[PDB]
Amino acid sequence: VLDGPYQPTTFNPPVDYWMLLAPTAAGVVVEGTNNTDRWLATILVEPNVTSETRSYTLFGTQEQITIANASQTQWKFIDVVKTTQNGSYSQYGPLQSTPKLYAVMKHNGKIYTYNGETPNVTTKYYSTTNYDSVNMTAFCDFYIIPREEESTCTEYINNGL
Ligand SMILES: CO[C@]1(C(=O)O)C[C@H](O)[C@@H](NC(=O)CO)[C@H]([C@H](O)[C@H](O)CO)O1
Repeated sequence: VLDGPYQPTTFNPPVDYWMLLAPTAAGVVVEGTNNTDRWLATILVEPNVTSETRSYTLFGTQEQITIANASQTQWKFIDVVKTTQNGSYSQYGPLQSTPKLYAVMKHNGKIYTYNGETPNVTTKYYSTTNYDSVNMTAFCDFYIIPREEESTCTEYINNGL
């Protein structure tokens, strides 16, 4: 019944569907923009990292970002966001994860991602103009899950495939 895995690509996902991402290596997991007031890129950070500046390619250009992960044993998924073309990148609420899975959804004028610490995750959102036409670039294999089945996606985030 599980819909995937799909290979890395750029496409325009339907609204009200979770794109469940299964990265294997540290680094950029997925990116999305409306080209006007919202840019979002999720970075997967290794367990146990003291504050350091790193370089990432985001939307095809090199960017310097200060990263940390206080967890000894858990991964850290960080959404790096800007709200204008030339604006600086900011970080908001992470997901600390054992299973190494993440998800993103276009819903109700916003982009939603998962949040908190496995195995007790929640969701968070970012208001996004023209939310429905946002193209997403996946840099790893992914699956597609309807919002109606959100509880299944939440189980995967919490517990793995
Ligand atoms: C304007 O308010 C909001 C938004 O509706 O967007 C509320 C939302 O909870 C918040 N999300 C979080 O803090 C997620 O951790 C979001 C966020 O600060 C900005 O979108 C960042 O650019 O701002």
